Amino acid sequence: HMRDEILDPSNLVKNREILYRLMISQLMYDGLEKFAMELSMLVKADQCAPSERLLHVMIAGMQTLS
Amino acid sequence: HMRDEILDPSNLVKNREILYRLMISQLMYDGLEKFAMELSMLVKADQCAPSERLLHVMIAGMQTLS
Ligand code: NA
Ligand code: NA
Ligand code: NA
Ligand code: NA
Ligand code: NA
Ligand code: NA
Ligand code: NA
Ligand code: NA
Repeated sequence: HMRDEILDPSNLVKNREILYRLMISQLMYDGLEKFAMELSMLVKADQCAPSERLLHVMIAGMQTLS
Repeated sequence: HMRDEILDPSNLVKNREILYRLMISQLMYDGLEKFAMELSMLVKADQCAPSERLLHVMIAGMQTLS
């Protein structure tokens, strides 16, 4: 489950896989199904559920980096 | 410039606009130009430059939220 995912900041390959799943989940949540499915097929992503987790992660991340 | 953007966590509409620009920039950086341009046209996004800022924001955000 995406909710239980614990990051290793040094595994850039795994982190890019996680980012694309978060992007597919965000697109699904916002109703852009065809776009989300086309992206999933191109990057061979694992199954994603609709979620706006990426929006909340972005808000926390930008604050931490500022 | 995306590099100078300062967040208001309470402006969810502006934050979703920022997220989609970060997503378009990430897709461009990773070489997925057609996908990035189709997304930009659907959401009427402001001009984006290729950048992997979203990946670094995600890594910081997930750590802060954990
Ligand atoms: Na990781
Ligand atoms: Na690892
Ligand atoms: Na949203
Ligand atoms: Na998400
Ligand atoms: Na803002
Ligand atoms: Na504001
Ligand atoms: Na990247
Ligand atoms: Na980006």
